[PDB]
Amino acid sequence: HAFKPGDLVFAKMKGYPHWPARIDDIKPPPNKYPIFFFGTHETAFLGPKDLFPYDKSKDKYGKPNKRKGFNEGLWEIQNNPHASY
Repeated sequence: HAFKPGDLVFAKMKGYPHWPARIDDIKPPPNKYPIFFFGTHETAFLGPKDLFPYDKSKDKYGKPNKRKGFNEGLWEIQNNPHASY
């Protein structure tokens, strides 16, 4: 299926590691989605090339690291992904 509000992902941006995030509701640029980043609580627009479904990718990307907000972000995605941070 296509990405929908509430889908959980690792979202990739230049110079950050694959980051726990979710697809929010709202207008983005075409073919792009509003991404909410767990832990930092920042938003950005990203296309599906940069969006890795959480469940399939967690073994690979769901590891602690020292980037700021990151480990807090792993707790949110796993324990309360739909809350209103």
